[PDB]
Amino acid sequence: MMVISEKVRKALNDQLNREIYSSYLYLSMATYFDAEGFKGFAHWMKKQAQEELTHAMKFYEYIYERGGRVELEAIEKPPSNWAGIKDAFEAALKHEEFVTQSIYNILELASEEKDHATVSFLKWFVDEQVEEEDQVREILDLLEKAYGQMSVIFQLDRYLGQRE
Amino acid sequence: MMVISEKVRKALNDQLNREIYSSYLYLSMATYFDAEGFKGFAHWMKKQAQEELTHAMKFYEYIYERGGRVELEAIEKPPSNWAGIKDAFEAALKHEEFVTQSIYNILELASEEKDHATVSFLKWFVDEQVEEEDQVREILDLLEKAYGQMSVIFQLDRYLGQRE
Amino acid sequence: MMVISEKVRKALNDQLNREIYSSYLYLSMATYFDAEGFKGFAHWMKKQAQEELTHAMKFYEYIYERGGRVELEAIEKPPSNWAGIKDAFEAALKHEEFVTQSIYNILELASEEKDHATVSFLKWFVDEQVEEEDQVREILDLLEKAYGQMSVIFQLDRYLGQRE
Amino acid sequence: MMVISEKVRKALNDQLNREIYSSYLYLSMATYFDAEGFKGFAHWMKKQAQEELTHAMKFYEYIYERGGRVELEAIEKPPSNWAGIKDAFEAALKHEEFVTQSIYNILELASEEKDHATVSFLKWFVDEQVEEEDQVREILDLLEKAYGQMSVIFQLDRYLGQRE
Ligand SMILES: [Fe+3]
Ligand SMILES: [Fe+3]
Ligand SMILES: [Fe+3]
Ligand SMILES: [Fe+3]
Ligand SMILES: [Fe+3]
Ligand SMILES: [Fe+3]
Ligand SMILES: [Fe+3]
Ligand SMILES: [Fe+3]
Ligand SMILES: [Mg+2]
Repeated sequence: MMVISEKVRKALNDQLNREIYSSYLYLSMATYFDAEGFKGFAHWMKKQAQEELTHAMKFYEYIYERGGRVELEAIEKPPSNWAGIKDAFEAALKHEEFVTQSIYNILELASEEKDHATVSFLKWFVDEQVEEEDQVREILDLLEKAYGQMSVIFQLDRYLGQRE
Repeated sequence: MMVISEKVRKALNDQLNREIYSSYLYLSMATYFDAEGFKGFAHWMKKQAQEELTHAMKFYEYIYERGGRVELEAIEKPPSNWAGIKDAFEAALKHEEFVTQSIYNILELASEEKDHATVSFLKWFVDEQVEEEDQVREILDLLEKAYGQMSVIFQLDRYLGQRE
Repeated sequence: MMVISEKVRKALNDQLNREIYSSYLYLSMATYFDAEGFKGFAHWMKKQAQEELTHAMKFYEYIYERGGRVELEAIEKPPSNWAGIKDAFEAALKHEEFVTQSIYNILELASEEKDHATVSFLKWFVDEQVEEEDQVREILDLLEKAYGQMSVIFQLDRYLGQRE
Repeated sequence: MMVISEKVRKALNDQLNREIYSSYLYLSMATYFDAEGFKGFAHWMKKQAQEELTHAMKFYEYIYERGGRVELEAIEKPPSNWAGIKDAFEAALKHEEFVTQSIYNILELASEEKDHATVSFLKWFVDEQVEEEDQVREILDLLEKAYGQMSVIFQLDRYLGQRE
């Protein structure tokens, strides 16, 4: 029997679908980088793509642990194109910043319902969102010091290309 | 873009400098124990002065992860002298309980601001302060039993001198 | 029983507090570099901050080995910002030149007191200073030849970030 | 052909005979401790007797490396008894302070003769003396805190008997 409220379980099932769209958007950003020929920026986006699926599946399993069930919704067609590589990472950071407020809302909800289990579970994601945002800001700060200079963008592309 | 409010960024930069003073105070307690010939008690204070610096850096790294920047403030001269070994450790405990409260104030503040990243971050330090206080209470407890019997005080000195 | 003069003890104690300020100042230059996005330069300053505490602790242990004791004085608030990478290191070297002069003065003093134990002890620091200055001009030299591109000031940052 | 002065050679030769007396004196303090039943203190003095012969042999080899030769003079009968453990070590340190002054005098002499080879050679002994004195005050310090019980003066004897 479901020991999570339907309201809270909807909030988790939504953020779940939100993390899948997160992976999808990133995969799409890989299509952008691959098209412009930065195979290393593309490699990074694909790796973030599958990291988001591991986020999705943490919500998947917690929902069933508390006796819920997941309904996968439709996935919106994500953007296909950005200005510079700086613009895509700005869209990345904005999306990440939107994802962390999505999670704060689920947190604040469960806090009102005194569902301490969901309140606790959700803290891994509060910490990982600090890392995910910071990952992106560091990249943007280096982009803006490349200042177009492409010997440096090569050094970035080759580098991000080495993420495991 | 700083994603922490300046009010909480100031509280953490304060708590950083406060962790540095802890390090400084403890090394001063080591100057005392060394002047009094207890080189193993002094080893403990030099080891714990080191621990405090790692605490300071945990705030350092966190402030920059949230778009902040650290400004180091002046460090008040700590005391040079205590009554005896019991008095010095009692000063240490009363100082760690003050640190614990000081951390509580930043958590109660971040909570009011719905800044859940900082509330989660400070979990590590509340758990850590539990052990810091207990480390010191444990030691005080065996000095009372010692009641001067420098066969026990000696063997304690010789054993707290193998802290890693 | 103390076998250094009180003039020489004080000079060693002042030097210990100067080495500790140095540690603080270097950590302060890391708070600059981290704010400006050069995690490698920040890594180098942080590693330099640790080194200066091992210099402080070498004046520590020597004072006690001569029957003396260490008083820890207050740490002045250090500068928190500089005009550029070059400018921060120019401040770094101007400081290092000031410590080597400071050490010189307390060498010439122990000489006059025909305290040969302390003259011999300070040889190590006369040697370490020669390196610590030269290490910093090598960096100013590669920075006067870097004159602008992030392509060199990156490969430099990245490599200075490998200081063990 | 001899390249030290005869004033400096004699001073080194007198010092060699003083290091040898030291070896004898320390062996004599072991004959006290062994009579009084403290085989560990006796072990420490015996190991110290060997060490002083390695100091004697360092003035030996240096004299021949400068074209000189060593005359062995007569060894004065040393004291054979003391008022207590504390008192014997107080005599030990009073002696060590006398050798470090003796060495100082022949350093200040080689300086005046601008014999820099011998000034540099004596650095090692200025360093070793700082340790040999400090090692003995550490023992007087643990003996002023031992003030009576064989329970501490045993665990001390036993451990000093582990000197390699
Ligand atoms: Fe995610
Ligand atoms: Fe993410
Ligand atoms: Fe702490
Ligand atoms: Fe602490
Ligand atoms: Fe230094
Ligand atoms: Fe330095
Ligand atoms: Fe000797
Ligand atoms: Fe000796
Ligand atoms: Mg601890």
